[PDB]
Amino acid sequence: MTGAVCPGSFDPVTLGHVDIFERAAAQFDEVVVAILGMFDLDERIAMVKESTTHLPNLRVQVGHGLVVDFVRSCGMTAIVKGLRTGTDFEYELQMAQMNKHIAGVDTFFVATAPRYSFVSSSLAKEVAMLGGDVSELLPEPVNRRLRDRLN
Amino acid sequence: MTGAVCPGSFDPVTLGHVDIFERAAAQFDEVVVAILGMFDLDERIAMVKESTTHLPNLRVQVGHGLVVDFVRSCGMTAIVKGLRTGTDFEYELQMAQMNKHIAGVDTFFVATAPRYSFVSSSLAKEVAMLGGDVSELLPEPVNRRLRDRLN
Amino acid sequence: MTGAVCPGSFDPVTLGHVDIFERAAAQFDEVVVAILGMFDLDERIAMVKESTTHLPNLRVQVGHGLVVDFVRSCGMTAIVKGLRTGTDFEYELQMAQMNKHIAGVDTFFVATAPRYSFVSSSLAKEVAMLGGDVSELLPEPVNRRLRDRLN
Amino acid sequence: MTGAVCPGSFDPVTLGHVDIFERAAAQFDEVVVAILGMFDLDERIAMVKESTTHLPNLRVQVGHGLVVDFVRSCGMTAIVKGLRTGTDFEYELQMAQMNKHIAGVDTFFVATAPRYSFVSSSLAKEVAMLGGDVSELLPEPVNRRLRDRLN
Amino acid sequence: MTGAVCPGSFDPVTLGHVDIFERAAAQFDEVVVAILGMFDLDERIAMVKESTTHLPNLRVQVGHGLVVDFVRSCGMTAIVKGLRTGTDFEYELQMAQMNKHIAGVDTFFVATAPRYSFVSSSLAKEVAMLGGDVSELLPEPVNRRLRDRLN
Amino acid sequence: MTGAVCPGSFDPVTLGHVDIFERAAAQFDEVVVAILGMFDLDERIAMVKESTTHLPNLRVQVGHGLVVDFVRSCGMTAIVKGLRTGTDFEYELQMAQMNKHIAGVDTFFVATAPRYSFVSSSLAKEVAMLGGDVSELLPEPVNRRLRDRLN
Ligand SMILES: O=C(O)c1ccccc1C(=O)c1ccc(C(=O)O)c([N+](=O)[O-])c1
Ligand SMILES: O=C(O)c1ccccc1C(=O)c1ccc(C(=O)O)c([N+](=O)[O-])c1
Ligand SMILES: O=C(O)c1ccccc1C(=O)c1ccc(C(=O)O)c([N+](=O)[O-])c1
Ligand SMILES: O=C(O)c1ccccc1C(=O)c1ccc(C(=O)O)c([N+](=O)[O-])c1
Ligand SMILES: O=C(O)c1ccccc1C(=O)c1ccc(C(=O)O)c([N+](=O)[O-])c1
Ligand SMILES: O=C(O)c1ccccc1C(=O)c1ccc(C(=O)O)c([N+](=O)[O-])c1
Repeated sequence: MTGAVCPGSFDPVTLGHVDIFERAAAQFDEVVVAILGMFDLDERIAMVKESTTHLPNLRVQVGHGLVVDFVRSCGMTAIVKGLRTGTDFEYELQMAQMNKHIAGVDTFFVATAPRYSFVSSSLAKEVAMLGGDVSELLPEPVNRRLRDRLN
Repeated sequence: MTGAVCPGSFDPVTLGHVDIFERAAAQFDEVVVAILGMFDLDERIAMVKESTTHLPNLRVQVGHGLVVDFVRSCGMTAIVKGLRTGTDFEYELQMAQMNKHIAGVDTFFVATAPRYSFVSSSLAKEVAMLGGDVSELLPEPVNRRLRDRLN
Repeated sequence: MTGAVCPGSFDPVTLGHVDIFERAAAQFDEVVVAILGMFDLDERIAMVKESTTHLPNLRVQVGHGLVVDFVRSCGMTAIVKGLRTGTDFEYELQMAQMNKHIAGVDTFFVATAPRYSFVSSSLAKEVAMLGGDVSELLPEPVNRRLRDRLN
Repeated sequence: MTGAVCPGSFDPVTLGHVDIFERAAAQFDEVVVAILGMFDLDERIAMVKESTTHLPNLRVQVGHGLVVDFVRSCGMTAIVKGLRTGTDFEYELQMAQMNKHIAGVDTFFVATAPRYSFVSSSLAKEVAMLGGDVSELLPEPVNRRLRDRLN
Repeated sequence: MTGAVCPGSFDPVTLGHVDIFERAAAQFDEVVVAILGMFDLDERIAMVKESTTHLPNLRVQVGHGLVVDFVRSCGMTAIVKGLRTGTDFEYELQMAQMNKHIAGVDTFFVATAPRYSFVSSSLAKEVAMLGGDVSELLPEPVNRRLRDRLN
Repeated sequence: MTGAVCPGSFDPVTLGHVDIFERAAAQFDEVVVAILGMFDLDERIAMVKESTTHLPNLRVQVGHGLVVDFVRSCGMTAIVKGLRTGTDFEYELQMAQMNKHIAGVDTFFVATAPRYSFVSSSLAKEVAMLGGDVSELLPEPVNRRLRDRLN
């Protein structure tokens, strides 16, 4: 009866994201990854799906419009997202307060695992496009598609 | 089957704390407030209890030793605490990472309601001891005991 | 003989902005709101004017070029702006130091009211464009024009 | 008719503090330095007085109890203080919001001059006690008393 | 046998940048300024060169691709860059951790001199384009080219 | 001819500290660990020594008085320390600027390895005293003495 939505662009999903999914899935009856660029929509979904097969209570959905409308429509009960820094917290803070104001929807933040603290979709992509190896920071389903898109 | 522990000294509990309790209680099957100074242990418990009677799935317990041992002993599944600022986040971040490392216990943070952003037990107490009125920032059960302790 | 300039794009002005105007107007003989996008220039001015009729010592002006040149030309004596977060402070800090260096013009910062901490023109607009209700965060003169522009 | 209180322990006053006093005195009809340890009360007052003789609209007073009660009793209209960092801002933010809540008293912050950014009474004292020369960071009236107290 | 690379766009180089170069050159056998817009490549190089003639162990090079590949190719041993704020630190932190992960290359940060804390290439340019005088914040070789480009 | 001092209380030294020592030793001809409580002086030295035998150009010394006097007396050329967060940076920033002002001594900061980001002597000790296992966060020479001191 509890449910969390983990929203993001996931372009592509990273091992930091999967860590958040696993931790959300352990505390909520259901988790919905809402995908809201380098990869098109279908690629993003497949990469998330392929990376979370070990999470039976998690489902992946494409989202549109406000996250809070997605949460309330799904009958979900909260938003969960990962935080790395105090500056992450301050921007996500404003968004969470706003979401609470407009829809009554709450947001729970989880601290990133230390080993993924410096990993983001954006930085991974910029490094990859310049010839660096980020394969230890991404799930293999992403690594596969990444190599192909840069081959 | 889900359970969150909200730990703190609660000396005294504030309306910011109660806001966190209510939001935890809405997402978890059970919430345990763990009380770990101006008020003695018994006063703190009573004040928390008196302020949370509208929360049927919440219980108040005195705690001792590491929070993570309390969580695992209670068969609880997570720690929940409130955050006001980016500097709060960085100190609580270190603690959460440490707790995750030593016990595998996860921590979910919730952004304070905007109207309670500047309220803390410490600041409330210092202002109260100097003759200021913080009654709109504390539950009435606390206000009652506070007036008595300063009368 | 004292005068503060409150500069910004005010696109649109928010209740957080009006709170700053009121607090500036209480401490300075004169306040000049300098307007420096969703709404054109004329709309922005009218919205500010319509929202500050209760402030007799405040005037609204369109500005061009550096804020400090506007301040010195108006014979004003300081810049006043609102701050919500430590990350706001660091960017505005650099600007204030720069303005002090180049023109000798000082900047006074005021902490946002807690209830408007998460409100900004940008976030209000993004939420509004996606169908969310931000009417409690904006003056009615803005709400009127906003509904019209989204109707 | 405008008036600012600049409160602090001023133990001892630094050139960063005097910079704030000068900037407050330029924008307000009156400035009251409220002194609220290494130096006793009388030394602190004299050092502030001796360092601000070039500020005719500034007076120095010993304060007791809440700053906001001092402000309202003096018929003053605002608190002014200096800020160096984003972490300064977050602690002073909580205090300013609290002061606004309890007494309606507003706080204006001013960014430190870059050359005094790293100067505080505490750090100056610790360095001085260990044999370092901080004379370029303090007014001469303080330097005089400091040498004597360490001779 | 020690060597530091100081990378950046240097568009244009500022006195804050030169301060970093001087401090790097004092601790490392060799310093390589790697230039990676208002000024074209050739102008940027000349401005850096013209501003560092007093630094015999420093050389200026145009760079391409990842900074860490430049470092390893030059047989250099570290990256050095200046930091002004805690928010600078958090973004540069992520980059440094990433660079360490992908290439084993370390990054040493140096705190800006207080008098250049508010100076950046970007802010200097925006102020200059609007008619402000930033000549005390830039080397004369830059000031010369700047006046010409705005004349 | 280059030399860095890594100062601290090292009570006890952690694997985060050793990571900093190794990275300093790779860039400087010589590294001096300056030890400036749970463990007495002799224990601290031995623990540092025992944990750095793989670093031939590093020596351990007890220090007294200002770090900058130690640096200049040793004919060393810089201070090196580790940073974990933006709030670490702001406090260490003030100290570095002060040290630069009083002695001309520069400070180079290094970002902690991600896996040791949450580790500090203080937090390790508090967790250890409460029965938690921090052995993966400390060198074995420290773990040995720690077990003994808690047995
Ligand atoms: O969609 C919203 O709810 C929303 C609300 C206020 C302001 C902007 C937005 C967005 O456009 C948005 C888009 C994607 C994401 C995401 O990460 O998928 C998020 N997000 O905050 O998580 C937000
Ligand atoms: O007890 C611990 O778990 C712990 C772990 C590492 C370091 C210090 C401690 C504490 O002494 C502590 C005491 C009270 C609280 C609380 O707020 O009740 C918390 N707390 O972090 O929530 C922590
Ligand atoms: O105009 C300046 O003074 C200035 C100076 C240095 C760098 C950029 C600028 C701007 O383009 C600017 C534009 C609008 C505003 C505003 O908010 O209206 C502000 N502002 O900082 O307040 C600044
Ligand atoms: O006195 C108060 O107003 C107050 C209010 C809430 C919490 C603590 C206090 C203090 O004990 C205090 C003492 C000295 C100063 C100062 O710097 O002189 C300040 N101060 O914040 O400026 C505050
Ligand atoms: O080039 C990289 O190494 C790199 C790595 C990861 C992500 C982005 C990049 C960049 O595009 C980049 C470009 C210029 C600079 C610079 O300032 O010259 C830097 N820089 O971080 O210093 C980085
Ligand atoms: O000793 C100084 O240089 C100093 C200067 C200004 C203010 C305080 C101090 C200290 O008491 C101090 C003590 C130990 C350490 C350390 O960590 O060993 C450091 N430290 O900053 O590294 C500083």
